[PDB]
Amino acid sequence: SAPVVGIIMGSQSDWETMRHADALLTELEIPHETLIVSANRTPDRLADYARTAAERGLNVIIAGAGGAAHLPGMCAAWTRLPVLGVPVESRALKGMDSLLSIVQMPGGVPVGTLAIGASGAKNAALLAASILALYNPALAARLETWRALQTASVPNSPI
Amino acid sequence: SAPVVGIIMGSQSDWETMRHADALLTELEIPHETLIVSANRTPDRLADYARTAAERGLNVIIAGAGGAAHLPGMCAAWTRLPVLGVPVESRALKGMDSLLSIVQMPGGVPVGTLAIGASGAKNAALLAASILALYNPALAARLETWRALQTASVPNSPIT
Amino acid sequence: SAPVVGIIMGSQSDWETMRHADALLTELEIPHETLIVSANRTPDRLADYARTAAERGLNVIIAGAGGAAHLPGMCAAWTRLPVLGVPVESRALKGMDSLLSIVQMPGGVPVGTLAIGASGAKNAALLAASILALYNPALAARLETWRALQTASVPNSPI
Amino acid sequence: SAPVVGIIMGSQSDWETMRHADALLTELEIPHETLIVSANRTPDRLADYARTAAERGLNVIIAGAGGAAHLPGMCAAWTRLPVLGVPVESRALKGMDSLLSIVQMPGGVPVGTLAIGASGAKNAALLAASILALYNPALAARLETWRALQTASVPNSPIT
Amino acid sequence: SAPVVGIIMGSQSDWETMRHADALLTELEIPHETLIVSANRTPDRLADYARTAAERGLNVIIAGAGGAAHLPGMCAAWTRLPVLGVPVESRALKGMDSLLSIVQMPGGVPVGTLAIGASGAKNAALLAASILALYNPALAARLETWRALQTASVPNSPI
Amino acid sequence: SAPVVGIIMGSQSDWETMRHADALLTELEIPHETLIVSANRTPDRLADYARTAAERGLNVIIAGAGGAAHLPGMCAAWTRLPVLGVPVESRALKGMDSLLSIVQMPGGVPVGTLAIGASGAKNAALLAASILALYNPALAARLETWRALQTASVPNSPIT
Amino acid sequence: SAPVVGIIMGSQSDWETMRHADALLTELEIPHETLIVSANRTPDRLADYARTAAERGLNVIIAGAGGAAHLPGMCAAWTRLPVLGVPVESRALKGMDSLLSIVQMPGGVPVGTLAIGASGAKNAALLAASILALYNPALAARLETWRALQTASVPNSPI
Amino acid sequence: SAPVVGIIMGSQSDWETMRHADALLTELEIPHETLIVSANRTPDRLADYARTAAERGLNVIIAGAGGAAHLPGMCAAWTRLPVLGVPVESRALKGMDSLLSIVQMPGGVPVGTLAIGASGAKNAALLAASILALYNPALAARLETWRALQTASVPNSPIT
Repeated sequence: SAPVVGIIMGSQSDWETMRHADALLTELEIPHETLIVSANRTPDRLADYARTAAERGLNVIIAGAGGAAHLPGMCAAWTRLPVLGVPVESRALKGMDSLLSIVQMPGGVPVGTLAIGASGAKNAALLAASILALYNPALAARLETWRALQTASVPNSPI
Repeated sequence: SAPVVGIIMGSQSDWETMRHADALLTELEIPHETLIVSANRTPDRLADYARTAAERGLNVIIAGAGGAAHLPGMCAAWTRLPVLGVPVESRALKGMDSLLSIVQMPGGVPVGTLAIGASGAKNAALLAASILALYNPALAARLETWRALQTASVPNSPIT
Repeated sequence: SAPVVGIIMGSQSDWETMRHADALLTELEIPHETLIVSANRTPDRLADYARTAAERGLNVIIAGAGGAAHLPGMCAAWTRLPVLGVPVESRALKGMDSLLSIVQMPGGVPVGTLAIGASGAKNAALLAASILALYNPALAARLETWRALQTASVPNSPI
Repeated sequence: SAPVVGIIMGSQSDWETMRHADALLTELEIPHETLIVSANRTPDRLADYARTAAERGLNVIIAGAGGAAHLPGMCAAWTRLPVLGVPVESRALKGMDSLLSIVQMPGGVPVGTLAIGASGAKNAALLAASILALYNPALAARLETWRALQTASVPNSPIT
Repeated sequence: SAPVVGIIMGSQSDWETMRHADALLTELEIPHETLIVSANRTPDRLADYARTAAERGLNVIIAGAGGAAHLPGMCAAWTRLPVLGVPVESRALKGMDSLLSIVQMPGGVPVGTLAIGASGAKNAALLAASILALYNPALAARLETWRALQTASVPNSPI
Repeated sequence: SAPVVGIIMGSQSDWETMRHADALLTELEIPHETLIVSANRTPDRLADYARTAAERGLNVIIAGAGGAAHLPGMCAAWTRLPVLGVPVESRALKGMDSLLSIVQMPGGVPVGTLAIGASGAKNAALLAASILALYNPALAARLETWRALQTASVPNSPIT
Repeated sequence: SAPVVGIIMGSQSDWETMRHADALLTELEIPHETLIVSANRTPDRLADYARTAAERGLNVIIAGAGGAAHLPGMCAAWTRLPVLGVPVESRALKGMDSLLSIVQMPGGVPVGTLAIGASGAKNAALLAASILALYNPALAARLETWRALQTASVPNSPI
Repeated sequence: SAPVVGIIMGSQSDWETMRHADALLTELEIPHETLIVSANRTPDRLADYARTAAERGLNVIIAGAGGAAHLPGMCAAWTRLPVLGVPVESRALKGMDSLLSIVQMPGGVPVGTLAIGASGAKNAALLAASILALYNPALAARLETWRALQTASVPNSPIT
């Protein structure tokens, strides 16, 4: 029941993208919390959230943001937990700005970066699942099933 | 002494970059293996490596590649283990081709991507360490100490 | 009747683009098969497809995919046959990511790359036709006719 | 002699670039301080610096950073003072990652961004000077003289 | 009543973006003028506007333009006042062209550059406010309130 | 001994890149010719070359060019033979201008494009070889052997 | 009555953009012809058009194309006349591909390149006008009037 | 001997590039002047130069600039004469900032842009020459001869 994964996003507009991470974790029955945290607008909220994540029992944090997208990197700056970043596609630069500000983190402060957009959000949840699966046999089995279903469900020909 | 992390790279040329991941894992005392495997040039070698990773005891895979970098993604296609990708800098496109080929994975097959180059390799090792630390108290302490030392070692004023 | 060209694509969403390759081959009466094969979601399907292509009588393979687009390159990795790649335009990066992951293949594993989108798909089929025409006089003549009609049909002034 | 401008940079490596801002402020006789502070590596040091900037008498902050450059933006997140950002050129992406990470700030948290590299650092100091000149007649004259000299010093014909 | 900030834009099409700067200054009760000035179409108008800005009592100038966006830099070329630039997103290059022509100004002629689009326009006004706040206690307090309200109003979870 | 592959390039400067295609064809024993022809500077020379390619016995054309690279596309405009394009790396834009000028061909006039630089030239020769191998059993065997040797020659572990 | 400027474009789809060049030349009463010429689909048509342009009395050629946009450069390759190029914005790469294939011409074969899109088309016509104005006093005066009207018509404030 | 072409550049640093335009005009015997004028740093000098160009007898202006290149565009804003722009290669962005700042002119104020760098400067001079050749038979012949010589001078085979 207690969340083991935290999904945080820069703003409400990021939900259209990050909901894909939420849906996937629920599908795999991975207890989690979904919140809005802005690195630039709510810096103290982020500091407190990241600093206390491990204490609260969180094992992985999935962070998504658009524009300069400081959220993922700054979250990683305050927590020892694995942080996965999702560049949110936002208008002018199609998430290219977000991608670079998330993936180009300096040595010492990693952010496992996923694809720009919905696919990245979905994959951040799957990656978080693969991490948790390392020490949760039941989840590992459900993940195996999920991957097997994906592979088996791909059509052989276009419609 | 059995490896829990597997570092794979497409070529000897990628070693200059990936050695930073190897060094960091050794520093944190994380048993691991280091091999050269190319998705584009030794696809069957990759299939065998990735398919058997989990049964061989590996927990995390760190894959480095440049150009039309497919090693991380194809490894992830055959294993359920978390795969971290390191874009190796390319001559003409400065690693942009490497980066996009690795990070833009389709929904359903994740690859946690790090920065282009050495910093990326170092962070891939650190990320793998943070993953393993979730269920290894001793490593967790070694990691905490390492991170804290980094922060405390940052100078306060510039040297002219 | 037996296909001499194989058109494979990463997913159903790629059909809107790859159908242009299908239509062109049919127009030129080039026997072919059109399938969905994902390098990342169905790796074994791709391995088997590419490995056996030559044995099955295929002479050319046209592969299209978006995003990281691993399909064309990995197909070329398993077959000795000429592989032509079509970067599919997909959202965030307008197929620029697909283009680089297809065209920047290492020395030793070529992928003849075409333009991003529908035009690339159409040209992949035309290129496959020009390859087959080298040893099929009847097809060569039909291709000559197709090219001649294209050139002759371009209007002299805008409407 | 109390500092009215604070120049902060993520590392010693950024000094080669940021020293140009330091030199220009000194030339215009603007009291300032120069420190190394990293948003990604010393986040708490940044929080303390930015939170107390205003109460310490600072009027403008010049922040230089490269790569996933978050120093300017996070500083701006904790201070109400105007923050100017200088993108430090990066090896692979030539400062493009630095630039986008700094300029693309969300609405509500501004960072006045200057050019990539040395020219940017110089302009950050000049911009800070023009800000301070609004309420410092003496500085305003020194600035006017400086700008006028620049214009008059531009050659009229090329040397072969 | 007399304007202390001047908002100038390249054309009417830039208003959709620059209106966000206008609205913000009004919200903070910062007296200002909003005008259309084209560096390339009305060079003498810009020269006169920039040259006389300080004399007219202006303290900061916010300039926005799309395309080659020469407006911000050229304005800075003629005034000693702080000039803030807003790259306007315009079609073909999503404001990337505007961004570079504004931010890459040579040493000696600065333009404090903000984000591409509406957010940049809003931030240019906020930056201008933070500059004026240095010598206007009442405004400083209103700005503090604005920033505090922004931080406090960010939702804790997505809807 | 009659050439079945024609390698054309816009200039002597492109030779450093295109020589890799020449070498590979020779290695696989594929008779070919190598010439310099510029679409932008010797358009009539190109027209004559491309128009007569088929009647001269050529089966595949490998065209290398950089900058506003039009050689591959214009060659393809005059011949029905398959044309493979190699983007030659450019000084400022690192071959990006070369790549887009070559790959973005309009529907109806194909140009199979390879990687920027030497690797691209090598792959253009290999692609031409795979095309010719479809109706040349002997070449097919030589190609199979070549590809297999490449795969078997990839090292398994990195040298430090 | 005899055309002194030739406007050529890669295809019918380029008309939406190139019509702006046509309209401008008509507005300035500059006799001209507007045609469709494809460098890749109708190479001989282009060769003949460019080779004979000077003989036919043309003084300037405005060429517009999208994608790889070989039209402008190849036209310049066959004529001694000044060739102005207009990159047409086309889908995947927003005319960035067209821009580079037109502007990066080798030393010895120039193409005066204008902005991507409608503005570029309009400016190509204006540039052609400024060239013709050098030896046509009446046109020079009409151009002066056009430029003066543009400058004078820019609004002072947004609506 | 009165100049009919005016070559202007933002700085001495741009001369290495713009000298190629100067040399070509001299080769074709086109009287011209060469000056340094910066839009961003000597705006009034530019205004005076551009406003008086036509009355001074100039027919074409060739303007070279790098970075936030505004010289060509602002010159065009003050003169009705045709203005050709040459993007000077920049350190970090390799002339991309120069190119976009120059070519993306708004409708109504044209600037005929050439390639980034030396090739661009050479073509700007050649374009100016082709413009002047429209009403200068002698120059037209010199230009025809020059172009023809270029084409005939292109080698037919590569030197190894």
